[PDB]
Amino acid sequence: SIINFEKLGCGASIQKTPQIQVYSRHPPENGKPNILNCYVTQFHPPHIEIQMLKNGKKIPKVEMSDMSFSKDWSFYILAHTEFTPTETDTYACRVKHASMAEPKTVYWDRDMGPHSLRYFVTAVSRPGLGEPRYMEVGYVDDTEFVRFDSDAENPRYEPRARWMEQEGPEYWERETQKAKGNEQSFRVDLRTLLGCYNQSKGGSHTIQVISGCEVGSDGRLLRGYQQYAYDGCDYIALNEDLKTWTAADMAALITKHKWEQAGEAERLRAYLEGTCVEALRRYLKNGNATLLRTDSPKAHVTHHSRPEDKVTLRCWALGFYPADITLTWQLNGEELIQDMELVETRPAGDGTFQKWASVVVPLGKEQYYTCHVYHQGLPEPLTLRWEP
Repeated sequence: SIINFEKLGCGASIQKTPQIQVYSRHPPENGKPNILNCYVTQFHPPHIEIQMLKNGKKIPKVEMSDMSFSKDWSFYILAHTEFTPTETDTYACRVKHASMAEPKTVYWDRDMGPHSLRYFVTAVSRPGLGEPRYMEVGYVDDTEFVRFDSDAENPRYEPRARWMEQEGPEYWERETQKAKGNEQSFRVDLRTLLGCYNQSKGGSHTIQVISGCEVGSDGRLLRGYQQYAYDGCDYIALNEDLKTWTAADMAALITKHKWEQAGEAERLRAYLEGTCVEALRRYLKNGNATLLRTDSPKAHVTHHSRPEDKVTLRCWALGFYPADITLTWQLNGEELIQDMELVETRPAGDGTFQKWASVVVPLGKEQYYTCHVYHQGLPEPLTLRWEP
């Protein structure tokens, strides 16, 4: 259960460039259906235009995941489309974003315990296009389990996990009405932050919040979060003592003063130690059948013939959950950490993740190199080599 926010009340009177990966869900085999993914990350502002292209032409039915953001405030989103790869068809992803002067086109290259309850809140103004878009997204660990999205005629909280369907109507009604009240606070804060930052009246701006708690197996609060950002930059945050505020900016000092006088840190500490812990306990219980499950990576090495007497070995980890993983290459028992190439871990689109790490090695020396895969789901680390 998310907190009821208090207005920031800053008083009366920033671009990040997207990173893009294009890759298939399953290893491509010509003639057999697959999914092509376009994973776009690390961008701010959240407005973005993603097209997928086949032989230079816009692909019609392209699915878009809901947009999320990470702890560094940057947004991410997965686009995908059904496709059957052929030997000669070219695919690409084209991304248009205010950080870039021209659209970016990225071509598909066949060589491709404690628990936490956190709410990720986004409010984005859209002047001349409608009311601000407001979203509340709840996660137990990294599992999204509830979502409120204002961009609907009769918006309301919806379960994003089957185990939340147990909750009765009184729960959904309470959460929905609280979200609609929260939406109003952020609408007002968006208006007043314009003046506090001496900004023009016609641009889109964003408020982001991370709010929640991390709780140990003994049921004691390990960490509480109440962090705000404006236009992708830190604004104010509750300190680990749950008593004082860090204001990252001159504008936020006005909020800090008001919240001190109003005792907002004590209201937060009570929510965190009370409602937040109790809700997490409740959600962990109903989600017990699925929330603790892990999927171990399946790994294999591919071989790619490079210029002259060098080859690339690529160590793949597929189908794993959660996303945290480590891949290393070894020669003679030493880790080649500085000569590897890696990709950022990326969703397959079915709930599991992919990653690979490659090293360039002398032709004929491939058997001297070992890839190592470290994941919490494995009994012990995987060790593998290239096999013709």
